[PDB]
Amino acid sequence: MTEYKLVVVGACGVGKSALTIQLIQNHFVDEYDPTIEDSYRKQVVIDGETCLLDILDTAGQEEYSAMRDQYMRTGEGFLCVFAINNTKSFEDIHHYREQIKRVKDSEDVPMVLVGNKCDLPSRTVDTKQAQDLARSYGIPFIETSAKTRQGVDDAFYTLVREIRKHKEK
Ligand SMILES: Nc1nc2c(ncn2[C@@H]2O[C@H](COP(=O)(O)OP(=O)(O)O)[C@@H](O)[C@H]2O)c(=O)[nH]1
Ligand SMILES: [Mg+2]
Repeated sequence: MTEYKLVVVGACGVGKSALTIQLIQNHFVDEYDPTIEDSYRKQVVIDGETCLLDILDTAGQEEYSAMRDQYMRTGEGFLCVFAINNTKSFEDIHHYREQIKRVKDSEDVPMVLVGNKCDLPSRTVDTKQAQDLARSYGIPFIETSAKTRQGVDDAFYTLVREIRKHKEK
């Protein structure tokens, strides 16, 4: 069956692990070690296609930088996550965008921008500012809550759809 290799990136604490675990296991994890990096696989149906999602939940620095370059080169699409109550996490998106493009040496890399923690009252990044950034990149923007599951399937399935559009060219 078709496999899609997805990589979830973003600053520490934005909800990469909580988003991934909601997708895979359908529960919200309140506490998951910020230093754990692991991969998960799940069979899903997207637009009638039975496929396997192979998802790497990243944790930042690696023992050796070659390990970062390896997952960036093999990954087919990237979920770039910030938290709507953490402006620094939003600013860091610029760094992830640039680094992934540089490792892959490509200007066309399937990516989706995710603003997580949308259930929280505290917000420092309004939707408009994130829409403006996504428009500048030419990629979709989705607001999510790993707690309530709002937008979770959409974020991952939209990324698969972006990979499909890239592959058909
Ligand atoms: N309220 C709320 N809390 C969240 C959400 N996503 C993650 N969290 C919490 O934010 C903290 C960091 O989440 P985590 O998944 O460990 O972030 P990571 O470092 O990016 O993997 C944890 O305490 C989670 O419970 C969300 O959508 N809403
Ligand atoms: Mg984590």
